[PDB]
Amino acid sequence: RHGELQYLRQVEHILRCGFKKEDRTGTGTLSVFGMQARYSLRDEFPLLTTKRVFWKGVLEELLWFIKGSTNAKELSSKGVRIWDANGSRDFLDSLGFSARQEGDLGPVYGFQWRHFGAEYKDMDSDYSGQGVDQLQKVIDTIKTNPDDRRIIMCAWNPKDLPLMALPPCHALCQFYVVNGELSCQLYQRSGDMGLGVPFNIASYALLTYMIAHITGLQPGDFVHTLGDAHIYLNHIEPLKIQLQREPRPFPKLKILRKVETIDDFKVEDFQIEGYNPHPT
Amino acid sequence: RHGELQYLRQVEHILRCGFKKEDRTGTGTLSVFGMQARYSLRDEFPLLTTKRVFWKGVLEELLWFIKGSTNAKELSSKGVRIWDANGSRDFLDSLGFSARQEGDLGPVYGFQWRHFGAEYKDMDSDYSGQGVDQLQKVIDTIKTNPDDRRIIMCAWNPKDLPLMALPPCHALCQFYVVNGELSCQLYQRSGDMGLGVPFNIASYALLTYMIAHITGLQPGDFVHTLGDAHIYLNHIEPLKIQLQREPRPFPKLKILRKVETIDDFKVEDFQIEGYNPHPTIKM
Repeated sequence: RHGELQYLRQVEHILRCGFKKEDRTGTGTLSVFGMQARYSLRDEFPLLTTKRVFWKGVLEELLWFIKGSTNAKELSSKGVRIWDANGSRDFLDSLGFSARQEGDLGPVYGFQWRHFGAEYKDMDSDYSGQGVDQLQKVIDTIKTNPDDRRIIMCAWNPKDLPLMALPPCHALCQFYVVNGELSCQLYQRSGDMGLGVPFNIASYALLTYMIAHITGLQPGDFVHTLGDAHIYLNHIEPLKIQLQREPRPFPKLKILRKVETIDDFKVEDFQIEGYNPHPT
Repeated sequence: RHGELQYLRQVEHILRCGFKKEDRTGTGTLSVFGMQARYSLRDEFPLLTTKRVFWKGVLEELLWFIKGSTNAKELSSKGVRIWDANGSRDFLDSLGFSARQEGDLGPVYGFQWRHFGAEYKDMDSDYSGQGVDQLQKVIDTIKTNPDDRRIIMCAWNPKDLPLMALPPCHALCQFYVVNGELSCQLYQRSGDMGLGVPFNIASYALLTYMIAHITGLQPGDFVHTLGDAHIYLNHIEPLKIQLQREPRPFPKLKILRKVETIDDFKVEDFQIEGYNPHPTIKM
């Protein structure tokens, strides 16, 4: 009944039934293609508790997407370094982006979310009014037509892929309204169960909370859908131990004032209450 | 157990646990958000048996996507009329597409799959060399880096939605290879369980057979993921009938000759064998 048991059963499923498969560096995983979990957002927030999730990084990363930034340095300056390797001088050069300033990830999530289809130049360019503001369209559609079956934000942009330091793993999400509740489903093409998945779940549940707040709805569910769901071979033992841990009740997420537009959210507007994860 | 039980069980879930939810024309549905099923493609083909599916329409429609057509007349001439309404004069004007000639669906699947990011003009334009050929990119990637986790074809194109007669319900699909077997997952944003979904399952099952044929792999799984999975209220009794039908074993799909490119498949290349469905039900 605790929502985290779905994630733990997913990990066990992969350990038991996954097939060996290599990633881009020729390093091994056990993998299963196609999974789905449902995390309730109703009076709790699914920030996993069997291993600590880096919540500060979740929140700052999302605010960074929302501002449309593609500069890794702009997130790093918040003390969140998770995108710094992908914007490093040597990683960019290895992709043939030698003309790029360091930190310049190319047209990744924030850019596609706010400017889909605009012509990417660099991370300093001013993209005001260019391309499709998918995030605002999502919000305005939820307000005016909550039954709509087309409420989609898609970061996957086949035309821009060669410019990206990484194609998005979070390929698209869809929102859904019924009974005054806003739900969201993510299609995640590639999921590292041990490192990334718990952070991605918290990311999209946060987005859902933020959008429900500004559209006057209550959070419903977050539906997590994976493509390549995998575990690195040198995470199997730490995971088998985490798999013995009983999850603690999920924390609550509180938004500390009335906020009117998605662009107006700041770190201080949020507070996670009663988060008690198991130790390292 | 029989792969079709998954579909029946999704229908049952929706009838029991779905919420009433109105659609575009305010006609009612029972709806659940988020569902997933896995249909084995290993020496069987998931063409539903509890009611007969329009196999001919599956095949022609898919062939029509592959050639990149956006012209509902070009599919109608095969006697498959499922797009004709969406390309009717009346439908097109209702959407404010006055300038557009009849049959011209705008930049829908065919065009996105073969020319994504191209400037659309009309259904008669020559788009050769324009945009991203995602379909060929998928096939070439499968051939050269089967471990790749980015093997995606996306019909959802935010830029082109305003020109489309209908944004795609089949938003994106991903391919996956392990152990010499090709799998496919479809993200389907909206699924009419009674009328649309059995047809949708066979369509993407068939695309996966075809890519597998071209790339020298064997069919693995089709993983069907749904957004708004719904049943129209006037399909509730016909579906209650269907639910009391036992599924008969799934047929096999045969490809009758060596085909080399995805563009070279034709209707005569395919044969469905052992397809013994319960009668039709109208909906």
